Amino acid sequence: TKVTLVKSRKNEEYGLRLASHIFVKEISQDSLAARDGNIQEGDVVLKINGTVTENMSLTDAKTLIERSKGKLKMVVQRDELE
Amino acid sequence: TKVTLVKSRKNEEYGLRLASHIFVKEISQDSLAARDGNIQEGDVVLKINGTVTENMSLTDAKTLIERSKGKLKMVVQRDELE
Repeated sequence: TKVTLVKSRKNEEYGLRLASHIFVKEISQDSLAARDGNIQEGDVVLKINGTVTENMSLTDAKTLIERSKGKLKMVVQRDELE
Repeated sequence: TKVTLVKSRKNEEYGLRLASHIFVKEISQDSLAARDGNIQEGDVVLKINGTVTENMSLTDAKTLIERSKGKLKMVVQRDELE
């Protein structure tokens, strides 16, 4: 689907609420994720260490992983209707 | 699905590739989007005026709209799956 708008015809902005999500691009081999068997390639993360990770910058997500002294918590989504 | 990792071994890290996506939280009434009838609540935007916005920061998305002075052509990913 292609979305085409015209910010000239009418004197007004697009007025569209833009947001962002977080997911796992991939997983490294011989890592904690591979051993844990929880994080999968393409997994969508919503919370980390008991904190929401929506509308945040990709950089911030990296920090949450650094803040973790030992145990890292990550809440991902699985149910998406069928 | 709750993911819980436990970092202990010095030669063993999480090794999880983190990424981010972009979507539309909502659309303002009497706006270009509503008038055009292309953008919908929950639309996952991949590109903007010929520029991919994946793995970027929510802030950058705000800038893209600022530079888009005129017609905005974005590409959303859909498959009749809600």
